[PDB]
Amino acid sequence: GLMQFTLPVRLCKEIELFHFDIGPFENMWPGIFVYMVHRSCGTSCFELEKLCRFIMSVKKNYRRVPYHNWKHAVTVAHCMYAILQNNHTLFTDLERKGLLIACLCHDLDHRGFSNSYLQKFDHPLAALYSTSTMEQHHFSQTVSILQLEGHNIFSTLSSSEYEQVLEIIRKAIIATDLALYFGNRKQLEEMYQTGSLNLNNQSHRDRVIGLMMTACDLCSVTKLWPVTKLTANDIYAEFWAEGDEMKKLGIQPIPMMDRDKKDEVPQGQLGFYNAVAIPCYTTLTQILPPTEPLLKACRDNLSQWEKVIRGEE
Ligand SMILES: O=C1CCN(c2cccc(F)n2)CC1
Ligand SMILES: [Mg+2]
Ligand SMILES: [Zn+2]
Repeated sequence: GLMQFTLPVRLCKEIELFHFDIGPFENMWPGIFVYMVHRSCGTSCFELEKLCRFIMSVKKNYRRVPYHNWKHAVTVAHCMYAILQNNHTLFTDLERKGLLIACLCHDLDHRGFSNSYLQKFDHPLAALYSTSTMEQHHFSQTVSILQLEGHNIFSTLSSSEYEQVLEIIRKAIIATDLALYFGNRKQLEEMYQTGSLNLNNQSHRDRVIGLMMTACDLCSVTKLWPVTKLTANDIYAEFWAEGDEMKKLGIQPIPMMDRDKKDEVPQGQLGFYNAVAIPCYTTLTQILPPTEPLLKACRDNLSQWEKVIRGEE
């Protein structure tokens, strides 16, 4: 019980900042995650032996894809850590427990392909799960790992608390389906403005947790520019592979996924920042004022992409 994780001084300090990059040393990522659980939840939230076995089984079930990989999982969990630590009193003990685990698990067994590609391929997962195809799969994989012998990190929870945390995790992972983000944020925008937003209303909390999940999932756009720019390469490496596989099915891919149209990427990023990222962090900042640094960092990166177009880099 008296065993803390301690990070080197630079990491101890920078891990608290929204724009923290977890670095290229894969062997430090489990420790970084446990550190965040301990400060965010408590040294008592999970049996360390069970947590460590859970983390390593989750790691093993992420694939060697350019972007939707183990580093993404830990990166998304860290953004959630930063949101939770800057909003100390707004979240229940169960929520803090559930949401870091949800973020670590949210892309389990990702193959580097969109729901659209699974559907056009006629992948079996598309038959099993007609909407949020990969996200239902990710939740399924999370449940499977929790049910491995010695992997049930929620064992000390009562039966009702166990049902509540699995429900928090299921909704959180489904919410990472970007197709669902647009309507979720629209409803949150309406509720904030008409003043009807009520954090004691479970359906309202669900919506707010959904937006937090989108914010954490997209957090590549809230890093310092050199991290954002280098991460963009990894995201486009997957999209360009999917575009190649679309062409193999005899379907012209959307320009975003066509490696023949690399020139259009800067303009595609503006659309994304304007249509998705900025609105996401804006609505999040309205509901949770201390998440403003995410919106400010996102705005800084929008300005960097505008400079790429203007040939200034
Ligand atoms: O339109 C799109 C632009 C590229 N996309 C993302 C998604 C997260 C982060 C980031 F830099 N880009 C997804 C689709
Ligand atoms: Mg996903
Ligand atoms: Zn993700």
